[PDB]
Amino acid sequence: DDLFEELEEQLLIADVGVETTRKIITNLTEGASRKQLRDAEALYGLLKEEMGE
Repeated sequence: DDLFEELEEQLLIADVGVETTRKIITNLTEGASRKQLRDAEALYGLLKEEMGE
């Protein structure tokens, strides 16, 4: 079946493309959050120091 074969190759292509997109965007989203956490922790440390006076 040339038709079933072509379908399957197309669906393989989509699957790779979609999983790649998910993986990259997930990593980048996590990356972003970890930067936010780091910045917040730096600001907290600085504020706490400052308040010690």
